[PDB]
Amino acid sequence: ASEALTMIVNLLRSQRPLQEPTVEQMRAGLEAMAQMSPLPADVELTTVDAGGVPGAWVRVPESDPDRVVLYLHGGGYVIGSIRTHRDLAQRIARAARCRVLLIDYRLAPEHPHPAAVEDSTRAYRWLLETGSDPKRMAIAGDSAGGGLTVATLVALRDAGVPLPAAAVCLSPWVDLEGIGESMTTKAAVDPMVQREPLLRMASMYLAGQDPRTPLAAPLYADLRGLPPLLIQVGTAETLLDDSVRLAERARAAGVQVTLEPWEDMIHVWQAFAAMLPEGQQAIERIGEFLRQHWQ
Repeated sequence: ASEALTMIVNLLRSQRPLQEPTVEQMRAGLEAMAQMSPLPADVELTTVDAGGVPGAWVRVPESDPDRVVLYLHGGGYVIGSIRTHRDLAQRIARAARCRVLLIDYRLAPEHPHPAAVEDSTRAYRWLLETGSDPKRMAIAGDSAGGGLTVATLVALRDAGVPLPAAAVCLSPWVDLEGIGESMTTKAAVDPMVQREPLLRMASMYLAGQDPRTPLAAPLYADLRGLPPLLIQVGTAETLLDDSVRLAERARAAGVQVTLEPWEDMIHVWQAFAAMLPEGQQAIERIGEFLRQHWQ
């Protein structure tokens, strides 16, 4: 990997964003980190009420206005915001030449599961109601947002809602128990995600519900009929086996899956695309994948 990876690893080993002592310190910590990657002047941000869920349209000069990614941010279902993920949203908008709807879905512990999935499905139905066409849509998300992407597709399918052209999962979190082999074997090389913080956030999200609740932990969901899925994951991730197990389950359910393991990459390395070449390379791949499925 690029020497830039060492700089990102050094930042994450010091900032330890998922290890802050309170939820508000975790939220403020991630907002502080996001303020480092500042928004290009050509990004247009429009706040919107997306059918009862706060959102922001993210548009760049070459955004095809009829193509839309519903973007579901990461942060363990507990942290993250429009502010933390607007840079990743504009980079995807730029690579996919589309608009991105970034939603402020309800967060735990204040709003436990299934609030996040109610909000993501509501935003998708709102896009249809306001004239977006599924054949020009996609759902994408990182980490918890990658799990929420799969859960959103399952919930939409089960409600007879037409599914989008494709979906994208960046280092998805789909096993809320952390029982993947990589949760042990990659613990030493993962500078961001470990089992204890994972379980802390799963507890807040589940509020005593079965950790194998299918819309909370889509490793246990029925994935039949989902649209083509790109899963990007780093091999230096405790969550590597979340992506491997999701790919296995989705392919067993007849889903078109592209599993892309990026050698030595860390959790949601795409977020560091300003400084990390593999981050921008991976976002270009997201854009290529989406444009291919919108052809």
